[PDB]
This record gives sequence, C-alpha cells and structure tokens, in this order.
Amino acid sequence: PQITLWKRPLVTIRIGGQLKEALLDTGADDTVLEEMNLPGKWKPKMIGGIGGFIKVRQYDQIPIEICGHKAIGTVLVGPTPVNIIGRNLLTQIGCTLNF
Amino acid sequence: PQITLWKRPLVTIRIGGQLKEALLDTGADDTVLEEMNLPGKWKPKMIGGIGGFIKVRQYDQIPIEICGHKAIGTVLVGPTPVNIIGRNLLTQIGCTLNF
Ligand SMILES: CCC(CC)CN(C[C@@H](O)[C@H](Cc1ccccc1)NC(=O)O[C@H]1CO[C@H]2OCC[C@H]21)S(=O)(=O)c1ccc2c(c1)OCO2
Repeated sequence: PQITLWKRPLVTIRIGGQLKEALLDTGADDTVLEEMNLPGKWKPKMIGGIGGFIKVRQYDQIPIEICGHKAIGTVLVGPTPVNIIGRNLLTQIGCTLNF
Repeated sequence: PQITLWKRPLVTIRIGGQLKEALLDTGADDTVLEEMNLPGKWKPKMIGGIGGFIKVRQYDQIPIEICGHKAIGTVLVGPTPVNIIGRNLLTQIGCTLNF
C-alpha cells in the first residue's frame, strides 16, 4: 500500500500465531513489542529511546506477517509505550519513504 | 525522492537559521529538535517514548525546510538525542510510506 501520515501508520501484524496492532516506525532501528510470550531462546538486551534506556528480551529469527507481507527477524520484547515495527523489518517488507 | 531504510532516514533541515540533520520519523506524532535557543513564545510539554518522558518547549508556527521542501508548524525543543521530524511536518512535505 501507500500510507499517508495524517494518522498514525498502524497496521495489523501476526506473530507467534496472534494478531496485534503495531506502528510502522521509521525512526526505530529495531522492532519492539509490548510484553508478550514468544517461544524459544532469548537474550537480555538494553535499548535507548527518547526518555532513557529499557531492558528488553531479544528473540532472533522470528517470523512476523506485517500488513500481509512476510518478515523473519529480530524482535525485542519489553516496556515500549506501543508496539513498533522498526527498520530491521521495514526493509524486509520493502518499505520506503517517498515524497 | 525515495528513501530506503537500510540506514537511518536522516536528512538536512533548516530551522531558526541553523542547518541540522534530522530523522524522517513516521513513529513521531510531533517534531522534536535538540536544544536550541529559539526566539518567541512557547508552552511546556512532556512527551513520552522508550525510557519515559522528557520535558520540551513547544513553539508554534515555526518555518522549517526539510530536504528542500518548505514546512511550517509546531516544533518541540528539548533534550532529545536526535532531531526528529514527525508526522505534523511529514504530511506537509508530501511524505508517504510505500510497500
Ligand atoms: C510512541 C512511539 C515512539 C516510541 C517507540 C515515539 N518516538 C519516535 C521513535 O521513532 C523514536 C525516535 C528516536 C530515535 C533515536 C533516539 C531517540 C528517539 N525511536 C525509538 O524509540 O526507537 C527505538 C527502537 O529502535 C531503536 O533505534 C532508535 C532508538 C530505539 S519518540 O522519539 O519517543 C517520540 C517522538 C515524537 C513524539 C513523541 C515521541 O510523543 C509525541 O511526539
């Protein structure tokens, strides 16, 4: 699709078998989801945002369907204010900015 | 132009007589610039992200040129680690997400 920006670019995603809403976030290097269970191994990690640093769980090579497009990549889980799809997966689905 | 997301979508902006590098950020409702002593009236605000909130100064109807395109609107000034162009100005320069 082409998505304009007068509203938040929210889309439905499918991960670990479950549907969620997430924000397409070009300012995010990484994809960060709110607290949830995912299967398999994870690593403790820390990431920083506008307000400071948080602790997250890093899950690698996780399949995620984003607005109908498949990605498989790193998903961080932790206390983000909202679910965000970052550039690591935006690149996978062929997302670009255009003006 | 079309901007891929392999790297941070940083572009040159001009504001208050200074040139800066800023993220084209679809995850940002508002535009948030690193501390700078702009003239004029302002109002206090708090904005939240990963890590928590920061205190910013809200300035209205500030002209800003983004990658050669003119815009004018609200800019928040405060201790952000990166200059952030949010949707309030992305819409004004005709920016969309495409995949
Ligand atoms: C609520 C949705 C986002 C937070 C999730 C909002 N952020 C914009 C993001 O794009 C920031 C923009 C940002 C970018 C770098 C540093 C600080 C902020 N990115 C961000 O936090 O990314 C993190 C995930 O990947 C990592 O790579 C970048 C930092 C990490 S924000 O910077 O906190 C932000 C910006 C404008 C706003 C706002 C909050 O509230 C109202 O207006």
